[PDB]
Amino acid sequence: NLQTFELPTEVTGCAADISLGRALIQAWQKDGIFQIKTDSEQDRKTQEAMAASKQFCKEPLTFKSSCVSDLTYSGYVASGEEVTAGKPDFPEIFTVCKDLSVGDQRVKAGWPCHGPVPWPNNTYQKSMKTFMEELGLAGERLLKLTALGFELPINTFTDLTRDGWHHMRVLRFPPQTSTLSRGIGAHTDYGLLVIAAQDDVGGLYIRPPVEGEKRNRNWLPGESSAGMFEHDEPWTFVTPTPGVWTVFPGDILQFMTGGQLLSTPHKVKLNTRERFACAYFHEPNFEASAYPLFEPSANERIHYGEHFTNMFMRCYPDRITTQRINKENRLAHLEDLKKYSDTRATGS
Ligand SMILES: N=C(N)NOCC[C@H](N)C(=O)O
Ligand SMILES: O=C(O)CCC(=O)C(=O)O
Ligand SMILES: [Mn+2]
Repeated sequence: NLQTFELPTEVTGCAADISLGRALIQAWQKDGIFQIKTDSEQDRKTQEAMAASKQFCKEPLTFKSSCVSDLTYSGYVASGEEVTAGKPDFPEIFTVCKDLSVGDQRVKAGWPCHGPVPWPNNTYQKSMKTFMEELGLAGERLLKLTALGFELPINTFTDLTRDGWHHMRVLRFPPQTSTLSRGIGAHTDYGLLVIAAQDDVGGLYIRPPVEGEKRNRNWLPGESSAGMFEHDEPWTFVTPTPGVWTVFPGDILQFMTGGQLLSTPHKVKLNTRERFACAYFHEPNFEASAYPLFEPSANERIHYGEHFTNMFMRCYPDRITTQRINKENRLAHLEDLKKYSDTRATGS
């Protein structure tokens, strides 16, 4: 039985906010996840996004597959196209990253992963953008509360999320039709927070913290978390519950907290019916470097955009986006922009 919290609309640092942050941390440390109650507008926007997803997925495959870009990873992923731990995953997905036109300087400069969302239509665009703006408000509340719970300055995490690389995976899992029940293999997500919504069908499992269990640092190429613990208990079923979003930490929170919080491993099983879900990623700015909060002498850093780019290249080795990154050596640009960017997102 997960804990469910109502968040205040604004987080100011009062005693109630600090107390709530303590409780959020404790729930992550015990269960790996908690639920936040949605209000009528949060719920309406969730349901409108789910409905737009259902209508898009009914479109012909050739049309859905045309919603792709060789500049951004935004757009369609066919069932069986994504790889997790060397094995295909079976949802169809529409990924929404920051929507930047070719008029944006970062796109003109050829920054990896920067480009315009290949929206299927302008009603889908509006529904997803409205939903993601509401999700972002919740992400910022959660980050202020988490800072307060760790006795950190309230803006510790939000200072990294200005123009943050927030993105969302809009998912449809097919019903199980073969002997394979794997929807998505075990993995961890990459940023600060994951805020997710699901329909009534069910299929998400999460792994709580386990005393003494070593957790891979998925930001390191030699410690991918993909596939880890896939067939080992414990796995907690996330029971579909009306009127909530779930929240769990991503890789950046594990790193910054030195493992006081863990990036929650999770996986999806196919069910007897198709299943719609949306997973939202509240992320640092592409140019931000995460750092250990509790070890100021530690020199390790995570360049968030580098982590995102590495992850999406491993997910989609043959996608046109990945091919163009390799063909234009855009990973080298990524090293260049670390030192010669003009955006002012970081540095003097
Ligand atoms: N893309 C995200 N956030 N999740 O998808 C599943 C994990 C991904 N294929 C991986 O190998 O990490
Ligand atoms: O299907 C879900 O509920 C979550 C999916 C997920 O974790 C992801 O797409 O990364
Ligand atoms: Mn995930």
